[PDB]
Amino acid sequence: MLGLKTSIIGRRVIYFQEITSTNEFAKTSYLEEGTVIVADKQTMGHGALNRKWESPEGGLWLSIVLSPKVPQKDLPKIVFLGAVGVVETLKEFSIDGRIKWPNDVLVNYKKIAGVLVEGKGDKIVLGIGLNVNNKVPNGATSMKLELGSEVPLLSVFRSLITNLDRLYLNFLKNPMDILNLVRDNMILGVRVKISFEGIAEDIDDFGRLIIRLDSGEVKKVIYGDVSLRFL
Amino acid sequence: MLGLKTSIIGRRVIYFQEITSTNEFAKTSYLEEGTVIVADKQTMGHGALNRKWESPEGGLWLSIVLSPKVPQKDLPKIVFLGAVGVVETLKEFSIDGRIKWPNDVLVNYKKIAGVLVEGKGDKIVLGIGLNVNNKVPNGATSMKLELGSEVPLLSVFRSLITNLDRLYLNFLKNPMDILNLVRDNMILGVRVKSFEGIAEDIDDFGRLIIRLDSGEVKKVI
Ligand SMILES: Nc1ncnc2c1ncn2[C@@H]1O[C@H](COP(=O)(O)OC(=O)CCCC[C@@H]2SC[C@@H]3NC(=O)N[C@@H]32)[C@@H](O)[C@H]1O
Ligand SMILES: Nc1ncnc2c1ncn2[C@@H]1O[C@H](COP(=O)(O)OC(=O)CCCC[C@@H]2SC[C@@H]3NC(=O)N[C@@H]32)[C@@H](O)[C@H]1O
Repeated sequence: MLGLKTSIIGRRVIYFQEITSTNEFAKTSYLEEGTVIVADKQTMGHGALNRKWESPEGGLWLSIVLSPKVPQKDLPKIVFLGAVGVVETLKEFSIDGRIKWPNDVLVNYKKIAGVLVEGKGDKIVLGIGLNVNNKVPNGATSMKLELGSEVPLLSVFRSLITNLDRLYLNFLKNPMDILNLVRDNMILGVRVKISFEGIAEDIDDFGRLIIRLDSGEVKKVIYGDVSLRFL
Repeated sequence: MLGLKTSIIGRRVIYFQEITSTNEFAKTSYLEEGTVIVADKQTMGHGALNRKWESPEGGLWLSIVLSPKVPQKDLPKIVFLGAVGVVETLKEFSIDGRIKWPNDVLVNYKKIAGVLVEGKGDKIVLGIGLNVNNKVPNGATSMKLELGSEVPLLSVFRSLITNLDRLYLNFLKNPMDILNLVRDNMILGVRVKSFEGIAEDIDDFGRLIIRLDSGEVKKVI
């Protein structure tokens, strides 16, 4: 009844009034590629390292099952598909979303969304939590708060799925393209703390964050239990 | 993200851009009570016996998984829950649908929806096909044809699921209530057709009561 016209992402959608975690359900269940798991609320939503992810009603909490047929070396870029997809959707709603490497989306430095990719071989789960009309925790914001008015959750879902499908299809053919989209939508040229501090200069051809320390030393950061903080 | 507020029916919804048949998927897949299987189009949709159900894009094609804690004798009434749910939804959109025993809903005698119930173990699958904005076979009708404008498909889904959840919850407690709702919304007092006779009513088992010209009374199951 939804009438989705996407090629892969959104071929099937499993909606829940409530769930423990869409990422957990997606990882555990036998699901086909492109299936989207979405819930009004999560009782056990999480970020990396089992960090609690607040998932009240009003937000967009979903996961997508992917089976990317690309080199093992390109798989780490899936998180960027989620981040860029969220940014594009925010821009469609006239919200200035910017990427905080490697998985966060901010609006005026406040966290509006987070991306979490979990993979176990031939199966990758792309999880996205985006605050829309829900109340948010410390250091966060939502689409409603930035626009000053409520936004139809289904409209945001449709927009995001359409963007992700396009991004994913192109990723399968040209896995390097997503890096340019990340660069054009990420927060750069400012001081950050990885510990060590320096200027976040850019991301390289592997998606590593390039940081220039005061001494001039250049470090390349691989994401994998490494968050950054803005100064 | 759908924000459904129903108690059982619609707790979970599995949507497909395309599927063979929502009833077939519901029957062969393990699904919790209340799960709704819905698809934009069905390639092998079916009615009863071996009939095909035309399921092009634009219509509402869905199945609901039930596991009703009621006596065996009440199971034949599940089809009525679907038919009445459709009638109630149509009324919300200002369309007057009438039930043609035992599973059809007609508008000015043109078929707008059909219901198909199938049992698999202790799981009951309630299938409903309702023409909304899709092309329909000759003689049939759709919400779009009756209203003269494109009808928001999701709005029809929300309405129907809300009505079905209410009808089902009441059925679990008062399984006889659905019978009066059917009677007040079914086509009776007319001749029907193997034998012919007047469709007088439905009895307490949901059987169609027919009065033949000879005066004989037959009960159709
Ligand atoms: N609703 C919210 N909005 C903004 N920040 C939040 C938030 N809830 C928690 N946080 C903060 O964000 C941190 C988590 O950051 P991380 O970088 O590790 O992790 C993330 O940013 C990833 C979050 C992924 C969420 C989605 S919801 C759909 C799917 N199902 C799941 O169970 N997860 C995914 C927490 O430690 C909090 O400080
Ligand atoms: N779209 C349509 N609208 C009106 N009449 C139709 C139609 N498609 C076919 N018909 C006619 O209706 C007859 C079928 O009537 P019956 O009384 O046997 O059967 C029915 O009326 C039941 C139809 C149940 C359909 C739903 S769709 C969701 C679920 N998944 C399935 O595969 N099935 C269920 C056919 O033989 C046709 O003549």
